[PDB]
Amino acid sequence: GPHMATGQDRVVALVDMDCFFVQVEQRQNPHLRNKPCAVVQYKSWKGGGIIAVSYEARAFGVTRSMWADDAKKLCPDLLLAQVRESRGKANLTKYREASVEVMEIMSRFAVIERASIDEAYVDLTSAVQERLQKLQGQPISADLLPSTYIEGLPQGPTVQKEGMRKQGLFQWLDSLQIDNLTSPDLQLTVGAVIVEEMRAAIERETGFQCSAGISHNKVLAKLACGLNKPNRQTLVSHGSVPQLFSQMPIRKIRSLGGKLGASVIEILGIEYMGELTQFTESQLQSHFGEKNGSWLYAMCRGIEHDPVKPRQLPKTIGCSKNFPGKTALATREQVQWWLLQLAQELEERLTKDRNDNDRVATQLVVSIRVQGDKRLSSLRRCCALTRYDAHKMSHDAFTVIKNCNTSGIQTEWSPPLTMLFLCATKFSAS
DNA sequence: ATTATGACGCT
DNA sequence: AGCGTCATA
Ligand SMILES: [Mg+2]
Ligand SMILES: [Mn+2]
Ligand SMILES: [Mn+2]
Repeated sequence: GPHMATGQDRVVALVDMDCFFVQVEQRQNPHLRNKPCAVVQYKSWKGGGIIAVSYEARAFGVTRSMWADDAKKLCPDLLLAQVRESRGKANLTKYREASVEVMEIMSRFAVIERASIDEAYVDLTSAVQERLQKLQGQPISADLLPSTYIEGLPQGPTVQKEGMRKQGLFQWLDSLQIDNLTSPDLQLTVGAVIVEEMRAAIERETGFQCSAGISHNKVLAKLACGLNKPNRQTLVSHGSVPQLFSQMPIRKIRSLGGKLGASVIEILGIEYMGELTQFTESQLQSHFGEKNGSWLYAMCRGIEHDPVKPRQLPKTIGCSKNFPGKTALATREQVQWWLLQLAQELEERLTKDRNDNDRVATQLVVSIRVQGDKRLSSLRRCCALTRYDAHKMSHDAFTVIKNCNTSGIQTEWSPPLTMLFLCATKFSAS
């Protein structure tokens, strides 16, 4: 009864930019605004590979991973922006720098966890307590929540979408008990008020729109965020979880989109997150391991304890290039030239990082893929990173991979390399 | 011939 | 350490 922990102690948000690389290009080039458009890398093979798609273009069925030539078949007027190429490779610097713009604004409200190039988690628990105490037990007006959806509402005893949003929000606000500063639903609501302010700040100061989820933990916040994209935010309350999860495919929950999620489905013969509640913690641990089992047992009840880590900066800096089909590297001079290209971009990014962030990387990881290999990486080797010098880093990388060459001849490289990867890791303050 | 990343888990 | 999983533009 009184001891049943409910995963209501925190207020957590996830803020995720809408169509992020597309918005970065639309800010730069006004001709692309409010149009079906996509961001592409490379051009020569099938028009290039799409990595971001505006919502206008999604209406035509354009998706990520699509070749631009194929996307053009669905959407003949599709506009395209190309990722920068430097030193023979795609260069994502413009988007990394746009990410920093957003992360710095978010950091003004609370400590954030950078979760990708375009999203961060926010622990709003403390901020919510402070806003609650200056609120003086005064009700929260719908006007403070102009882009907020309350998941699961309206319900019970208008055919426009905004009309439905407000009806749900009205039901929610009508039910609230603003008299209780410890009420989780109230805390989430004030959390949502703060996230409206955060999202307004991001749009004002960068031009970029975003969506957000507000709940009691990271997994629910992430799930919530996607429910009403673009340019809206969604509150998923603890009470909303049973209905939400009753028809929620297991794969939709973060970390269950791959082999583990498939195994949950196959082994237990279920489809939806809610169905997990009928297994004991020990049953789930028996199939999926101690850690996953306990996590699943709590997660299907809406409960998760993973903290929002205080980390705003990436903890690795890497450079990678595929060499597909007939472009695979088959000579020593080829392999060395591309290690140099990668190492030169890595040095540029590392030196910037050292100046900006007062740290130095101490380990260099080198990874390659060989033709025929089923996997992402065929081989990974580390060595010391002692100087921010591209020629040394590329020479060192070659030394660690030198023996992968199976050719008797040393001038040729076999089997040909289909991927090179340089990653700087193990930072120390400097 | 999706590509370029980046975090974290396992042994 | 090196490998595997899962994730996002
Ligand atoms: Mg996406
Ligand atoms: Mn996004
Ligand atoms: Mn994202």
